[PDB]
Amino acid sequence: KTIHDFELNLICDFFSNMERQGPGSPEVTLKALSFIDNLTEKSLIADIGCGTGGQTMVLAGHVTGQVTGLDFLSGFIDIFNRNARQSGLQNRVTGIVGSMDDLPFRNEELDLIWSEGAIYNIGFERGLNEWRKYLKKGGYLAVSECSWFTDERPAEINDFWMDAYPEIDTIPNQVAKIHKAGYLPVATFILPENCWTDHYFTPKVAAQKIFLTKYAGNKIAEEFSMLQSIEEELYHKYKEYYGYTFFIAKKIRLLE
Ligand SMILES: C[S@@+](CC[C@H](N)C(=O)[O-])C[C@H]1O[C@@H](n2cnc3c(N)ncnc32)[C@H](O)[C@@H]1O
Repeated sequence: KTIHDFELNLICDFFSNMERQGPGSPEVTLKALSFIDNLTEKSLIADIGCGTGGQTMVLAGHVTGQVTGLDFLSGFIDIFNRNARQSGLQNRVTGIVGSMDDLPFRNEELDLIWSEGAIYNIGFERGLNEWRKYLKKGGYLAVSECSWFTDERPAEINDFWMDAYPEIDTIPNQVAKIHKAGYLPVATFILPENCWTDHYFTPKVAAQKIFLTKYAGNKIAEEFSMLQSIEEELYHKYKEYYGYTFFIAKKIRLLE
C-alpha cells in the first residue's frame, strides 16, 4: 500500500534476472570457504540473505553437508529452489522464506552461517551479536560487509553512505567488532574490484535493459533504475575509498 511495497516488487523483478544480487565472485566465495576447517557430511550450514542463491550454489558444490538459504523475498527463494531443483541438489540444498532479525534455527544448531552482501540489512554488529547463539561452539560466521578503506573521504561519498547505511566502518574497526562480539577473526580479506564490475555492475546492465523494457513508462520503475545508475557511477568515482570485506570468524568461549 506504499511505494515501498510496490518497490519490493520492482527490486525482485530487476534482480531476478541476475545470477548474483551483490558484489562477489565464485573465487571469493571459495576463498572464504578455504578458511573453514570444521566441516563434514553432517554439518548444517545456513546462508542468510541468500538472494537467488548464486553464492549458495557455489558453496553447496564444495561442501558435503546440508545448506539452507534464507531470504525475505519469496520471489528470490522461488528462484533459489528452482535452481537447486535444476542441479538435482534438493537432498542437501533448500531455500526458505524468513527474516534475519528473527531466524528460525535452534540454539547451537549450525556449524556455519554464511551471508554475502546482506548483513547490512540488520547491521554488522547486530548480526554478529544476534546470530551467535545459533552457532555450535567453535562454529563459523562468514560474512561480507561494506567497508571504508580510509579514515577521511570526500563529502559526496560520505554523505551517500551516511544516508544508505551509516554503519559502514573501517576494516580495523570491523575486526575489533568481530573480536568484541566473541569471535576469533580467523580470516579477513577485501574483495577485488572485479567482484563489483565484472560480476555485478556489468551483468546489471543486461538486467536493467530487460527491466526497463518491461516497466517502460512506469514512474517508480524509472526512478529505481536511475538510483541503480547512480550506485555504479559512485563506485567508479570513489572505489579507492570503499569496498566489501569478507570476515570469517570462529565462535570461541575464550572471547565470551
Ligand atoms: C545485495 S543482496 C545479495 C544477495 C546474495 N547474498 C548475493 O550475495 O548475491 C541482499 C539480500 O538480502 C535480502 N534481505 C533484506 N532484508 C532481509 C531480512 N530482514 N531478512 C532476510 N533477507 C533479507 C534481500 O532480499 C537480498 O536477497
